[PDB]
Amino acid sequence: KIEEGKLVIWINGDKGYNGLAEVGKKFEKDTGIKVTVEHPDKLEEKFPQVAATGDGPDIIFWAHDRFGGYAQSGLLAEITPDKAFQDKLYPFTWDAVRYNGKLIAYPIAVEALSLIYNKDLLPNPPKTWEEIPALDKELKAKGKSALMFNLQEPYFTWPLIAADGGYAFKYENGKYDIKDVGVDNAGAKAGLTFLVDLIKNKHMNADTDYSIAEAAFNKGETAMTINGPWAWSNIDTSKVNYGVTVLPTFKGQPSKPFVGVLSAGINAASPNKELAKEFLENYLLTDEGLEAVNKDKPLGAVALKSYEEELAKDPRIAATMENAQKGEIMPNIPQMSAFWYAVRTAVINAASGRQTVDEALKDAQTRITK
Ligand SMILES: OC[C@H]1O[C@H](O[C@H]2[C@H](O)[C@@H](O)[C@@H](O[C@H]3[C@H](O)[C@@H](O)[C@@H](O)O[C@@H]3CO)O[C@@H]2CO)[C@H](O)[C@@H](O)[C@@H]1O
Repeated sequence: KIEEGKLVIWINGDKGYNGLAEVGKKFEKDTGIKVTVEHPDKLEEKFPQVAATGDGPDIIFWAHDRFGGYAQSGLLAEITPDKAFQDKLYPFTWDAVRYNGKLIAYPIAVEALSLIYNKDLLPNPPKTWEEIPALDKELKAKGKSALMFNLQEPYFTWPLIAADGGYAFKYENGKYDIKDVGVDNAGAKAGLTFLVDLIKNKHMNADTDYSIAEAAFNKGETAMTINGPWAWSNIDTSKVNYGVTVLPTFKGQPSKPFVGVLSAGINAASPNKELAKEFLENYLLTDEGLEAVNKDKPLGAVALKSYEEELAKDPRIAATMENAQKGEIMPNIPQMSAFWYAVRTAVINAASGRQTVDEALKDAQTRITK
């Protein structure tokens, strides 16, 4: 029971929803159908709930990791573009949105986390995680901190856990093995232990969330933060003189971020599939439609080769790609939501001291593997 003749879009509150709304605004100025863009809370958990009932949005935007679960549950329409359109996008990006060899979403942008630093407070960013505790001791003396980032969402902590060997699911033939999980190996335990230690040594606080880390850096009280492209618009308005670069190394290895592909899916239950398709392929996925969204909140490296060509010149995009290169594309299997929930509890229990690192990762491994 969705109302034909309109488009309702769901996008996360951290993305350029006002720019998206302008893209729909000239969709309608030229097609008569109104597009309404919403950013509900926890949309990613709500979608499967109402979509199930034959409700929800026409189009849902999220990183590709949640899409194999939606596809398995029968909530998404298979998209079928065409080889000329497919050719306009980087091939690895359509691979991120293939579920059982079928395409189930349009790729939009490639996101990777980077190290953001205040050049006025730290002209040369550190190359290693290991020098962060000494750096904090000097800034603290001057009333500032070396680094603050969201500790509440496992997405932010995974690059460090993965650096020395942690992994989610082993990719074995061209299949992910759901029984071979790397959350409790020596690599994962070494990274999580370094994090807990920064905490126990008062270099970071266990409660820092997205808001606190973002205000701390935007106000100049912390020299560095770890975030994605979407955060740049707020740093620009704060006028901090910042740099975006490669994440620090841990035990000599590159921090390895999970790479996300912002994707747009069509609810299986919509009577507007062709309008949806119109909208995504001919309006949004254009240099003009992507530019409009990007002005609002930067998208990262886009999937459309044409526009990415324009963006690649920006050192912030170059740093984005370099960290994506060092990282791994997330799986899109249904089990990714179980993985994230288990790791989220493990990290909060370890950081808060409610469990040791070993008991926290062992419980997570257990939980993910049944
Ligand atoms: O931790 C519980 C949380 O896990 C799952 O969320 C993950 C997202 O699915 C995954 O894409 C990633 O999300 C980041 C987005 O990709 C990024 O664009 C930006 O919005 O930040 C997000 C992190 O806040 O990582 C999270 C895990 O942290 C699951 O889908 C959620 O329902 C669940 O609440």
